[PDB]
Amino acid sequence: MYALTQGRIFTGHEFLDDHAVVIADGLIKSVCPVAELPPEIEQRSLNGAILSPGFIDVQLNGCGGVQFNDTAEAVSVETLEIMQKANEKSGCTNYLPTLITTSDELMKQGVRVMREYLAKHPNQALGLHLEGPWLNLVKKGTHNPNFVRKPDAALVDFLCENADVITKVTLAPEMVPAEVISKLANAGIVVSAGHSNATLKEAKAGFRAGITFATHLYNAMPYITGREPGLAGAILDEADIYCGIIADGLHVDYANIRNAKRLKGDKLCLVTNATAPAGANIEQFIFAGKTIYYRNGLCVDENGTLSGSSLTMIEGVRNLVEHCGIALDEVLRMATLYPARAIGVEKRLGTLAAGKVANLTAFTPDFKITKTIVNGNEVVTQ
Amino acid sequence: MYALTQGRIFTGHEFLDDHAVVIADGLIKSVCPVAELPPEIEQRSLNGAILSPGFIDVQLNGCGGVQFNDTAEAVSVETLEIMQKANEKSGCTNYLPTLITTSDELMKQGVRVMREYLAKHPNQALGLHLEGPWLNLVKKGTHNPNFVRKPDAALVDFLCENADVITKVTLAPEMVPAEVISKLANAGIVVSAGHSNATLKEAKAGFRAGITFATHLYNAMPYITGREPGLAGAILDEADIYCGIIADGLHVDYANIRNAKRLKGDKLCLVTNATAPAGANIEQFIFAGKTIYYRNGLCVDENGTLSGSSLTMIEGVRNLVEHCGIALDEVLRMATLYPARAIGVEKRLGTLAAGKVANLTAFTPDFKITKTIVNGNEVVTQ
Ligand SMILES: CP(=O)(O)N[C@@H]1[C@@H](O)[C@H](O)[C@@H](COP(=O)(O)O)O[C@@H]1O
Ligand SMILES: CP(=O)(O)N[C@@H]1[C@@H](O)[C@H](O)[C@@H](COP(=O)(O)O)O[C@@H]1O
Ligand SMILES: [Zn+2]
Ligand SMILES: [Zn+2]
Repeated sequence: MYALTQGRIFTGHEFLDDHAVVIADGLIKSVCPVAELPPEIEQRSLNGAILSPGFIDVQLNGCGGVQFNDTAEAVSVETLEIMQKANEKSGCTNYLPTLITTSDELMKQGVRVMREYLAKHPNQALGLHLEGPWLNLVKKGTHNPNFVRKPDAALVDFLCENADVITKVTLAPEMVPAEVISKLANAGIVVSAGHSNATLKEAKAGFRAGITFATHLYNAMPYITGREPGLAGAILDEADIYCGIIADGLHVDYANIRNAKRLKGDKLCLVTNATAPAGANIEQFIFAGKTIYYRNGLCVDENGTLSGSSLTMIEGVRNLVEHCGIALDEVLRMATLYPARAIGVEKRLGTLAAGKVANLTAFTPDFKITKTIVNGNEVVTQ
Repeated sequence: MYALTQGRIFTGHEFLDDHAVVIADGLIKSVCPVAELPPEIEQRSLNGAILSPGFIDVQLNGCGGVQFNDTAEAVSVETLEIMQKANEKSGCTNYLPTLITTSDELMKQGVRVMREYLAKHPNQALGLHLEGPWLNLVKKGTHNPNFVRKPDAALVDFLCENADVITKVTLAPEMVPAEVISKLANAGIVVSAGHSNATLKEAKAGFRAGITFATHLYNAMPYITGREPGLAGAILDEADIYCGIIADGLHVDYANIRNAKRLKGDKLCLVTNATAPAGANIEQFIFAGKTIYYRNGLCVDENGTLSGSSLTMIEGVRNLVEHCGIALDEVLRMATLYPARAIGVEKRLGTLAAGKVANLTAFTPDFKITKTIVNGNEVVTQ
């Protein structure tokens, strides 16, 4: 057992000074004044570093030089484990491996792989995020059109039956029957609107059917016009809908992120939507059946189409603070508590309180990771 | 002097019950509990109606069957007087006659006619609103393209010399040297961004140069995309910028109006941008050298291009309350206090307080005008 001391502790609700977090049995035992700490307990000094619950990334296609996409070879438990070690280097202790628009078979393997993974590693990769294939071609983005299709009773049923390892499914509401959304949500899956050209009216129908989240706000959505707010405008106008936003300063202009934060409040979540280049050093990689190039901080195919990002959660936190005028504590919530509540895991993750899983990360004022703790174990030490 | 009693009185800061507004010498003498009323003063009952500062419309091309545009014949003091009488019928006691993209000749005539009207009618038509001709053809809307032109140093200097009768000039910041903006602003003229295809970057440059207002948000502006917020996006992100919004449910979707209000706070002003059909009953009229038809409840030229509205201020107040979820008191401010502050006339108008000009309007809960008072005289009685 041990206690982390001498550092600013962010519980999710406030910053504490002169306190210590005692971690025992992979769980956070308590957070209280350092002066009430029993004697001889090994104290781990944070050395002034900020201590926060581990970041939670709800949209991640790949990182650490690998992708959990495209092939049966890459859609494996080993990939999941690799992506986890890479995330940890960036303070990210949890994520939703995201498998995009692909064949029925690859989706089934992804489900089997997720399930196998869960049995071996708890409180890490939390569950699958299936982005596709029920999208709108007009907003397919970098997805392979040969796989963008309409929903079948068989696939729909398979997902619902495997809801226990499927955290979320992103789909275009105007491309699927309301019944499909309701069925998925009733099974326990978070249904999110994304890669849609839906009008505001269509978007609202999707919300009423069971959609409670939206994938990477602005991206793969209609632009906003005076008379047609579209899905983006609808999400902004609907206080109950949570949503992710890629904060790399490349996918979305910081001004739109600021406007989005003001309008979404505690419902805006930080996501990386990263790819293999994130937390690694590579020049190119494969994605959506194409060759993607990492040229100038961008991940684009030969046609210049953005294909995911190379952003890490700690970099996202930093950008939101330095460029979007959002307080550190609020930014930390966008990367922890908010995404945790969006996917229903706040009872065990998202804050530094007694009983919660011991997943944390520590960084210095310059936003450099000094520690990362998974299930009470310090996997990163810098 | 006399007193208005028996009604809910909105001062611009609060709703008052059991109070009275005492009017003397065209000014509001006091707003106090009915118990402090001077002995034996005349008491005019509001019959339970709501009493408010008279509505101020900062963008109006025409109404009552006339237009303050297009021809040397129409640009007259008589038109201004006709428009004022029609406005009063819908609770609007003050407005800015808006002369759009036309020739140097007509503009100068507009300046002379305004000056002539001002020496004759105090506290009514406040001053000129020149919308154009330094706009972007991409966003000319219904404006005659043949007149959209670059800013001549001479014309600019002229406007500066006649700043005393020119309340506002709307221009596209990316089509004009920063100096033109600065000259006009320093001359006391409110410089507004409108009919522009400005990027967020070009818009901010405009604000730094002197722009403090934006004409009919969303309309004649770029749509909003993830990586290019454009002028509309920059306006929503800059708290210091005031802007008008056409609340007819026709020019801008109510969801966009709600998002804009949450982002602009006390900087969002209600405007009509109405034309001749407002407060009248016509099937067509001339505007921008074209025949405009009132089809399907819209003012459109033969090509379907929206060409102004047929909204009245009292109808706009109603729409904002019923379809935008904005409290009546806040909506009233959008039609009074806010626009008054935007054009710097709040020391004499915009609120019901001692010393302020006695311009007021009263209406029943169903938004029907019962009274309109200008300089202390009740000009509308219903
Ligand atoms: C794995 P993914 O989520 O599909 N990645 C998206 C791409 O498909 C889009 O092309 C890009 C731009 O979208 P845009 O609408 O052009 O802003 O945004 C994301 O990078
Ligand atoms: C007197 P005005 O201010 O010129 N009137 C504008 C028109 O020119 C535009 O065509 C219309 C639509 O603009 P839009 O960009 O299509 O929303 O909005 C206003 O009616
Ligand atoms: Zn996507
Ligand atoms: Zn206009």
